[PDB]
Amino acid sequence: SFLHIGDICSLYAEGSTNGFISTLGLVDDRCVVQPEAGDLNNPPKKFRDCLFKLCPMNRYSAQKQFWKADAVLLNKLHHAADLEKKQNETENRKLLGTVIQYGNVIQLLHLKSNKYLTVNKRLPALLEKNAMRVTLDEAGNEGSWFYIQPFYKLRSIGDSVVIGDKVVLNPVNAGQPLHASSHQLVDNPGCNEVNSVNCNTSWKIVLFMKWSDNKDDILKGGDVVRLFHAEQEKFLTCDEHRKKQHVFLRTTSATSATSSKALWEVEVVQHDPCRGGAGYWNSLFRFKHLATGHYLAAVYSLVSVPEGNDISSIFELDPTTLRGGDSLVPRNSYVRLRHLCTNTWVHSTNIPIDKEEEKPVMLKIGTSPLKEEAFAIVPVSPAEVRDLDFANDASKVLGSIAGKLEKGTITQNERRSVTKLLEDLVYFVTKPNRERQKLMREQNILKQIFKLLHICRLCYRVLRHSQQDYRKNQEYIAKQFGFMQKQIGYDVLAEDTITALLHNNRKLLEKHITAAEIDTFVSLVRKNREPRFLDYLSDLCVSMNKSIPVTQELICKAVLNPTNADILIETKLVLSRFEFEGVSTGENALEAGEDEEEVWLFWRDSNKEIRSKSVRELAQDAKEGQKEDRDILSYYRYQLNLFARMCLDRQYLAINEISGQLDVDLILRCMSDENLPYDLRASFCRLMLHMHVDSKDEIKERFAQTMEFVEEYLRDVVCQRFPFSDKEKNKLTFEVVNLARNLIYFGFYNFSDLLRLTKILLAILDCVHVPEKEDIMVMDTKLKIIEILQFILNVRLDYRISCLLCIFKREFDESNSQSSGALDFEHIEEQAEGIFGGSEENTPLDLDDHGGRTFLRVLLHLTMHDYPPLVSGALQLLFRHFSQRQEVLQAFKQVQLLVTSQDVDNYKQIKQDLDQLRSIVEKSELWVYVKEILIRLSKLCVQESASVRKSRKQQQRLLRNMGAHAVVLELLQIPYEKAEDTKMQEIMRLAHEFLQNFCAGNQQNQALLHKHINLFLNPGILEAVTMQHIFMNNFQLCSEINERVVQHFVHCIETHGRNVQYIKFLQTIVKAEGKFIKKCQDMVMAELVNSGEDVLVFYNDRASFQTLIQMMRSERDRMDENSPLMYHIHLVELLAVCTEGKNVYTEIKCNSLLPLDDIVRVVTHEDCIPEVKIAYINFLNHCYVDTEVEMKEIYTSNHMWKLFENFLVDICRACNNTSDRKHADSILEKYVTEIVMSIVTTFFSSPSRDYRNIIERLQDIVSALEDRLRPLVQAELSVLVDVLHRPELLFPENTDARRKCESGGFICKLIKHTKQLLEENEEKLCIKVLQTLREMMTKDRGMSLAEVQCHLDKEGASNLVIDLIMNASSDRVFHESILLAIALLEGGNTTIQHSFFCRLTEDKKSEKFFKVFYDRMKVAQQEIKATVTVNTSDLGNKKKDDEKAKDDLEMSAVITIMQPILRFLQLLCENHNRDLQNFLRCQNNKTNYNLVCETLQFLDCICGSTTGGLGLLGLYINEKNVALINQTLESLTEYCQGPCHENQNCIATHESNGIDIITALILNDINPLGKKRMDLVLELKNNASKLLLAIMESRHDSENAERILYNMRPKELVEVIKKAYMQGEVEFEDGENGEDGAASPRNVGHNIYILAHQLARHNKELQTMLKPGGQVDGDEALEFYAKHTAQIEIVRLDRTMEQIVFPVPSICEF
Repeated sequence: SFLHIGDICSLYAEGSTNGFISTLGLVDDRCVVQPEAGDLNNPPKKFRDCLFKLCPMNRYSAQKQFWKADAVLLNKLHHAADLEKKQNETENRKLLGTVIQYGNVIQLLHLKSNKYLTVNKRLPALLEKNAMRVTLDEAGNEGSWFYIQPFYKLRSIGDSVVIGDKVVLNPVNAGQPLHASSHQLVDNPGCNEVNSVNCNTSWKIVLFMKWSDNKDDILKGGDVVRLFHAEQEKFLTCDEHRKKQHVFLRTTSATSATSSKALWEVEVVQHDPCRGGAGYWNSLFRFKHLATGHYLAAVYSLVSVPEGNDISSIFELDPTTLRGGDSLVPRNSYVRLRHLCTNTWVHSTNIPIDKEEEKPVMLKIGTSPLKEEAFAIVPVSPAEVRDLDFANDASKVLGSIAGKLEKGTITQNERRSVTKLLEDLVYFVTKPNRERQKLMREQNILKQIFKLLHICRLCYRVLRHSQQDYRKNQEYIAKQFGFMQKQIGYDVLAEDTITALLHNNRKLLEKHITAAEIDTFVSLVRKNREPRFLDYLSDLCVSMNKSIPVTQELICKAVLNPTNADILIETKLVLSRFEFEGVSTGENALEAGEDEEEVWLFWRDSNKEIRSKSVRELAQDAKEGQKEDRDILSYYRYQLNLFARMCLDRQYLAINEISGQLDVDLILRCMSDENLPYDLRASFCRLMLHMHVDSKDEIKERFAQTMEFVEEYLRDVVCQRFPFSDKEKNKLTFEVVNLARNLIYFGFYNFSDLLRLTKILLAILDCVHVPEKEDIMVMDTKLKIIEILQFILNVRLDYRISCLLCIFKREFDESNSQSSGALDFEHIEEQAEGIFGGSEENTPLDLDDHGGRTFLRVLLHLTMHDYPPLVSGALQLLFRHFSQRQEVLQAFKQVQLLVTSQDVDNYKQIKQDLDQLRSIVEKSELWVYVKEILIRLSKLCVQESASVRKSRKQQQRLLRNMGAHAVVLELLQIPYEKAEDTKMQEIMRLAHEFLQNFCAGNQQNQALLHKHINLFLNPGILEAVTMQHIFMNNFQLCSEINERVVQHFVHCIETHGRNVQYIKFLQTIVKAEGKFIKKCQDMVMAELVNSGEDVLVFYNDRASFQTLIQMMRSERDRMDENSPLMYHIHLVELLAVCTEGKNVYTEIKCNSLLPLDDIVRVVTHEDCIPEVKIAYINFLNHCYVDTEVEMKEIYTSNHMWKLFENFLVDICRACNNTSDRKHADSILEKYVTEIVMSIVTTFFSSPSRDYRNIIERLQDIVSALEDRLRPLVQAELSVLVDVLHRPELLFPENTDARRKCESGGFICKLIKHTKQLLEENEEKLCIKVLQTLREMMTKDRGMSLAEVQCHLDKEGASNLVIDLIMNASSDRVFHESILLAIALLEGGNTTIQHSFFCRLTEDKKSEKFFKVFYDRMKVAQQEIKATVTVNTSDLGNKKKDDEKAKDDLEMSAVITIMQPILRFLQLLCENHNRDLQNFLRCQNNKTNYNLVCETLQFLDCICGSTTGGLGLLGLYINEKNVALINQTLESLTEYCQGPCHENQNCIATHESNGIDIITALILNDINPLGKKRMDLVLELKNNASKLLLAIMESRHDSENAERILYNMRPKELVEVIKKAYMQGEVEFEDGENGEDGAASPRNVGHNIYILAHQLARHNKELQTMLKPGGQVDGDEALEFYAKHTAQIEIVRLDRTMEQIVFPVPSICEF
């Protein structure tokens, strides 16, 4: 039965063993067949095990000589094999869609298990009395080729026998026909086994899919996919609920890793149960829960279904999109499904399949009759498939085996296969591949192992392999731990667990063992004589918490010290034991090693813990110092002297000035050490170095010893070979180098000499010069770079340069004063007392309580003061306090810290504890809603809470606010404190500062708010304040204005209903709640009062206002009255923002009365504070109410008292009498009168020592402004010295025997693209930016496009593009600067730049996803950032006439701030303009989300409101808008400059607005005349000239209308051409030959051009057109002074691209 090769077939024995193939599981590997499973008419269930591809054998002898069996010999053997494959694979490729002849024997390989069927002649087959065994080998063998002879007399060998045939395809090698046998097995009973013999039975190929049909890209018959409710971001997911089937979408990671259940098996309808066929459109399809077996069926909801033979199950998927082509669907495609038996498009169902359990993820879902949606097929890795199944059958073997071994001795072949697994498994671990770690504990392996109740360590190795980042699995071995000792008896295998642990697993490990360690160390020191098991334990010593158990151990080791051998003399026979070991001897010299090894780790296991160690550490004896032995002893002895706590003596503008001076070198090393993880990059910064060129006493005695061993390491650096000798010398050095670094640093000193010591360090770090196995080797060099460019750094960064600063004292203006925050040294003496305060502990009873008392006060007394620079050394004082706080005294010392006057800079540093601080809020929240951790955890909480937007952002509360709100709430929802001390509201409420209102930047709050236990309700009552906490807090979580949930949210739970309880009984609750009862309760009337305010927009929406219609305002009358209101008059400006949200959106929902009067008696009955706040709430009131007019007129009989109240709130006095407290007076009148020109617009659409401090301050501002300004430029030229770059390594570093002097750039380039892998690029990235803008400047600040393209030649445009996307996190606040620099050099040479894109488009996929981002940077700048400065501007200064200008002081600094985000978007415009050229470029490739529309909508967003003559005015008349908009008209204009039909059509359309706005501005092009108007004329026109022309340079009909209809055109264009041509022609005092501007005349001329061009087609344009088209009237003969003095004509076109378009006008108009 014939079938092109690579077809897909099954095949089935008939006769006496009528059956077909069957699989052996993945652990067990043996052929068989359950005749009891199915028919040919009735196919078996488990089908995929029995189908496979039409296999041509493949040539492969090379695996086989190679497999029979310097490397070399076998390397060539194995490479032959690999190749052997290749030709097997290219050859075999040739054998595809190839009808194999019968007797064209064809290999056979096992698609599901993926294994070549194998024929084993020499090994006997067991079950047959004397046959040969048949079994699968993936790699295969030669037996594989099964002779394709045929079975029945009709067919024959050499012929492609037909479609479904018996055949006799026997192996010429097994030599037997393929034997089928009645016999059957005992372990997995279904089956009768399989092997070749001269037997008698008969199979017919039962085809599956076809040859051809094996195209991959289309989801094919039985192909994998994942069933995302994409809208629910939720692969549906049907957990077998309650030991039954639940069918349920899972808690929504669009292509991320889901657990196994996410996927499902695929089937397509075929006339035979068994062939299947090619995915297609008219084909329906049906699917099964492979994990379950049962197929989930729609009792009309998606459910489950044990057997897929019923038809209700099936579903028809209309493609989402219409196919141009053949109907075959494609893989991972997406489409809407109507369950076809149900003939009904299933709808996601909002209810849950578990629901009783709090916050549950299994969810109802089912068939929906209604038509209106689709979800993406997510095709899946067949490989991924194969692995999980191995893990299954593995599991199955493993648990089966467990049952045997626990149960009894299993048999020994069992052992073989099960080891062969065990092996095969450890083998499965074989280096980054996190998925594999998942599958196993996920696939009944992990358990099955532990189950199976050293030879044990094969599992154990399999085990600590995955060990990494895996917290939950670690506790099961508490008990098991003792076993290491008994298994340490067996082998050292169990140690690596304890250490892979130790490293990654720190902390939680520390808890359980306790003095249990004492018995595996007594056991082990008694049983490990070389004590190596013991030793892996000592290396485990990590963390401060270790030192303790460590030391008690020392006591028992004092019992253990005996050793029956000698270490002594003290000097003589140690140095002798060292010459004797110095003989490489065996036996004896052998043993010595242990001790030295033993000695080194544990002794350094000592952290910043000396004393017991500085007491253990006697004789700083160091001579035969050996491997840092000596060094850790001058290091623990250095712990005995001078925790060099910080540095940082001073601050103020000084610091920066110098850092400028350091120039790049500072970078070269900071990038050498701080990046250049890669040796290579650190190293060229070392090229920068070789260029550069130009207890004090008693510690100091140890230090002499030191200074030698360094100069010495330099005469060993005279040895260039740091071959191996540098493993030794380099290690030793290394400890000597952090410790010499650390040696200088604890022991530096303030004169020429630890510095002159640096002068030696020059020749050190220079004398310090300076693949395959070489990376492992390079590790040493690599630590030597963190430590050599740390040593280089720590001395280089802050140590370099402290005297020049104050040396230059001499003096200024007044009289010479060479140096030939007040008493900062009493506060840093009290603060070195802070260090000494570091040192102590709680047992010094004498010292512990008494003396230090509370220095907090100086802290408290100097909090307002500019920070001392050693606050990082003040943060020192903090960190210890992480341990505990039983003693109450905590707080008082602990509070000084809360006293701070610089939160942001610190809070960044304070985030340090974020993990530990989140424990301070989880323990602190375990005891809140000793006291200093809940209160200090809240005082922490607010400092960060009152911070930058990036800071709220840094709450980043996936790790873990759902745990700090959900664990905070797990205890603090039931727990609340009555007024007036209470604090759940605080560590929770500081957090929701989402820019201090409104309802934005709180996206993270639906999911943490989403899994929760609600707050109390109904009868009885609960405790104060945290219900209050509760309500304002609910606002901030569900107040995002962008999603429809907020309505269901401000409703879900509390709903409309809340109102009726805020009528009464909360006063009862608050009176029992506190002494100031009224407080929790006027708080509760605010909380009742504010469901409007937060996402007031997102409250109403599609439909929340209609729901409460007729109830809530009628009810709002009920709480209409109050007083004493200070707090509840905050509930009256919160009942007044509350009260401001009532009538805004009620366009169409009113049938009630008297609401305006209530507020009106309220605002008057007011007493207490100055109206300014209640006259801005009452005034804001009168503007919102006066604006609506005719609706307000329907609402009541009259509002006459509201014009006198509006005129008395608007009229007032100096406060309303004489307060005299404001001074930006033209701002206020000003905005108020174009918000009253705005309001005017709204009404028709109606329906001895301090002198040291100060003269120092002054010489610092004068020398400051002088020095800093002048100096930066020459540094920019010397920066430009690196810009020789390629020529610089050739000068001097002239690089002989071909060394690579030129072209240094391209390499450094890739290097830094990798360096930003560090989350902090910091100034480093920015420092790069500066020089690029100065590389435009080799052509400028002094060819530049061979430099622009030179980079682009030597790694260019590509690296920087690929790099611009990290600007999200790193670089948001330089992404602006970054952008500018990139555009400059490139601009003017898009030749270069095409290459850029030319390289870019390639990564088609890797390019395509990325396109959306900038658009949401604009877009994301776009809609918000219009709102921000634009409308406050719109109220434009001062809309009152002209002949104390008081123009608001300092408006410009501010506007510069608001358009910082805007300005990002803006330079963005200029560059978009500069790079563009070819159309493909302009085309915005088939990206994910590439809508030029966003340009039209940000363009359209400050525009926004401006239908007529343009009267944002203010915002129009506002300046930053203009640069932005013109370059958006030149970017936008280079985009339409290509006049793509679909671009011009697209633009006016998708903005649907931007366009029209463009039209209306020029028809009142500015009302404010002047220099600002003049520019408004040139841009308003030349940008409009160019752009309008570009969009209109085409012929269709559809693209012209959307724009012409915008203008009263003939009259707007002809009265604007007579008012602009007239306003413009009349003066004629302009500058001549203005290459530069011609404004009103090449612009107005551009209107004559526009009018001109519209005359291709239509009739309304002939209508505008006959007034140029004729006449003798003056304005049509001025309009004739154009047609003759405008060109009024168009040029001859050969037609570009493909002989296409016709014409457009070219200026030539004398």
